[PDB]
Amino acid sequence: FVEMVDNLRGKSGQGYYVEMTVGSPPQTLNILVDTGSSNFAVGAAPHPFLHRYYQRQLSSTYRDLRKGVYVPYTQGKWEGELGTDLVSIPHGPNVTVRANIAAITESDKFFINGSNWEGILGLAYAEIARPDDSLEPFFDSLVKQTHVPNLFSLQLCGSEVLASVGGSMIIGGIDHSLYTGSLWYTPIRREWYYEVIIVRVEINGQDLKMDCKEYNYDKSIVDSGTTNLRLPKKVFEAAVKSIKAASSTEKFPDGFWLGEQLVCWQAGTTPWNIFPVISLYLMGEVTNQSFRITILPQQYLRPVEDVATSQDDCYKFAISQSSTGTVMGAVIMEGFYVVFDRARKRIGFAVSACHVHDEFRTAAVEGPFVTLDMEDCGYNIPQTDESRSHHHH
Ligand SMILES: C[C@]12CCCO[C@@H]1[C@]1(COC(N)=N1)c1cc(-c3cccnc3F)ccc1O2
Ligand code: NI
Repeated sequence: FVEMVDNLRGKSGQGYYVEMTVGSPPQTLNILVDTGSSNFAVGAAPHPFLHRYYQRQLSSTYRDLRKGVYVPYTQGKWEGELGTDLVSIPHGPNVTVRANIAAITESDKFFINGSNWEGILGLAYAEIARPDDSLEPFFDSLVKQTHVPNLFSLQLCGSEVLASVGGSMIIGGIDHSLYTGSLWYTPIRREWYYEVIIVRVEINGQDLKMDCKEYNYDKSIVDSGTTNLRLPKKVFEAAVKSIKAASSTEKFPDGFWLGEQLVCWQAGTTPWNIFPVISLYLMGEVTNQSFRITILPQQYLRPVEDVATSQDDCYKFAISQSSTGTVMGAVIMEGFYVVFDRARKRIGFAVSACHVHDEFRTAAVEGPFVTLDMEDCGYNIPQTDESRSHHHH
């Protein structure tokens, strides 16, 4: 999969994107790679943050579906018109498919100034597609229309402009050059988000000792479309307390722990060793087994270059509170080669050949850990009448 290696780009904290083409003749757009959503949607009208957009009128193969779509979220929305057109990934498989495309005609706090992407590729399942689960997601169409295996894998690699990032999205396979050591699999609990189960959390080798359901309240997901490691309120509080205690030689402002303020050291003198490793134990394929993924401060402290002090190394704390469960975002994924094995309903982790580390510690993937009579760590989201009333024909 040499032709697919190094096909992702982006700016730190602003998402990873892949080049895609839409229409006939092909119109190139940069598309956010998002395992936390399920729509393929592209800017299709002028916007202050867009240099270019999908021009449906220029495409001989465009078909209007005569249906609108409206997608609200916390402090924003995108909306537009549904259609289909021919889509390819220039640095991906040598195939062209007819996919659903949402042509974004209006948005609020969707596009990001300077992110260099013009659309979003939702790689998650139909259950969370808008307007409903009958709108076939891109990857489903790709698999159904081509001989491409039902699997993709992601290797995300972490003064006036933000830092450039790179990575690989390998579609239809696993590239052995992108990882070292063992590849460990956790089950996809349910096909909507890429939902997984965390059975144990340690901070510098010390167990948080919480009821494991707390780790997955109200879900845990693997999400390339979220920058941070996001943790449920109670878990976040325990983690922050433990990390503060380890790094206690340094007294940072409250703003730092909230992700609202940078902390700096003189260039090259960052005391990495005062910050603890964080281990998340994920449910194994075998009932009473787990494996752990371990990340370093190099992953959860994000570099941000400061104009006012360019001779310092400055960092943002990239673990944040969630009210919608654990989110294993770019902070987690940058440690690892992550295999989204849809065919076998499982997610694989191995140490990334590109992860940032030092001479003392490394991001790790280790197992098995067996637990006699393992508890159920999964949370069952209370069923609303809304959800219950839906028929699924
Ligand atoms: C809010 C939605 C539209 C509705 C569905 O969720 C989308 C979301 C939020 O979380 C994920 N997984 N994708 C999303 C993430 C980013 C982003 C921003 C910064 C860095 N990386 C990114 F992916 C930008 C836009 C965006 O749009
Ligand atoms: Ni019915």
